[PDB]
Amino acid sequence: MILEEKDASDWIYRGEGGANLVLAYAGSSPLFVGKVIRIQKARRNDSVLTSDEQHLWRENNELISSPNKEVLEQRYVQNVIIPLLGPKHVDAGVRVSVSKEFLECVDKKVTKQRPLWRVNAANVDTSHDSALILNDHSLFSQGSGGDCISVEIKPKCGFLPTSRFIGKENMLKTSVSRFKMHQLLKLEYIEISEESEYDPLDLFSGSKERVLEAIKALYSTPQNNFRVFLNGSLILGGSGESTGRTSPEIGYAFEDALKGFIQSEDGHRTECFLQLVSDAVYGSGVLDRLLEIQKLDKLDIEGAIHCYYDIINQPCPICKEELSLHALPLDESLKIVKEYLIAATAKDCSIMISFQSRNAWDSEPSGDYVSLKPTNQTFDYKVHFIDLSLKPLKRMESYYKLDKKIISFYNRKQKAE
Ligand SMILES: O=P(O)(O)O[C@H]1[C@H](OP(=O)(O)O)[C@@H](OP(=O)(O)O)[C@H](OP(=O)(O)O)[C@@H](OP(=O)(O)O)[C@H]1OP(=O)(O)O
Ligand SMILES: [Zn+2]
Repeated sequence: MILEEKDASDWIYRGEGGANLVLAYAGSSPLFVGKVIRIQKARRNDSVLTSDEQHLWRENNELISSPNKEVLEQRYVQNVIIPLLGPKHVDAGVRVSVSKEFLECVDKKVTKQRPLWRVNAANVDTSHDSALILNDHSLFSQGSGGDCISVEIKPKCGFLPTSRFIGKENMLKTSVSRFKMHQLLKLEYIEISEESEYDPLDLFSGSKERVLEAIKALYSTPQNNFRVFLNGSLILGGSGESTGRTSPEIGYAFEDALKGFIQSEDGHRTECFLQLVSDAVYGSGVLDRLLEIQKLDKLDIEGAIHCYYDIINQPCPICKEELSLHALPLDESLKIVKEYLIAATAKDCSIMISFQSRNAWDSEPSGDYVSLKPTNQTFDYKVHFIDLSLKPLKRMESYYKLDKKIISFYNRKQKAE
């Protein structure tokens, strides 16, 4: 039930977000085999919910009355996200008690494998008594059936806004994806080495070859959006951070890593693998449902921000000295902001697609599979949504400032024709 210090050596680094560090199990305890632990970080940037947050998530009491942030995250996924996405592809993760010594031991144990800039920003919140055990989807099913290749995509937002509330100078937000605009700021802030080739509009397009174009793009410039695992081990993409362009060195390493799984002449494993991922993505149409959650951002931050200030009962700084939104009932305003924060979740979650050579000996042969015509292989696949985090209400402020920043910088750069 409780993870003590000694257990620390059994977990190895897997990756990290901005708010969570993730370790994969390595020991042999039946409880944790094929599981990962998601540990919340203590940001120096920043009870379980603010006074305003209880007001918003009011319709969902199991949420507002949570003991810790771990159960809060659990109940959010379970009570808000599942009903929207389906329980087939989402698991909320079992909670577990952890000791302060365990956490402190883990933090120091992994410090060396972490990106420096990540360490600068946060460590594990050693005040928490809890943590989350999820399944290790770099392993196919629970408990085996031969090697497993899995891909983790962070697709980000795949639609263009359409809001009335987009200002006059900012109307370029209508044409260009937020992702592409944001790339110019990251590159400006020395957050990435070169602009990524990826355009989420291709991935979400519902078009077969635009999906392939996206997967190819992802492979070329993975940054923080593309990872590939072999039996849990990272074989492509950055570890808890963005990575540089796929060089011929990296490309080759990955090309080697795929031996046997994709059954093709040496050198052609990579392009066939990409085809496979593209086919599963498109076939499953699992993106369509996600994009729907995303499109719950009906009004865009420039619209929704006005509602936020009505929620937190403060004079809206964004209107100086719109009738439309500020005349809405409190009820309607809460809906808008809630759904914005849900969309937010959806825009930052990641997909895991686990592959495995079709096992003819299954008790119930899977519904979902991809036939690889050229290599004569059939692969079974599963899709799962991960990193489904509740976004904190106060963030509404920083969302607006950030967006304003992106769109001004993009306009600024364009004005140099
Ligand atoms: O720290 P990074 O890996 O560069 O990614 C951050 C981070 O996403 P993670 O959840 O993956 O860390 C932010 O979330 P927090 O961890 O700070 O909660 C998220 O912001 P929101 O999820 O609040 O939108 C932001 O995404 P965005 O840039 O869309 O705000 C995103 O940055 P990138 O995904 O652009 O790298
Ligand atoms: Zn306003």
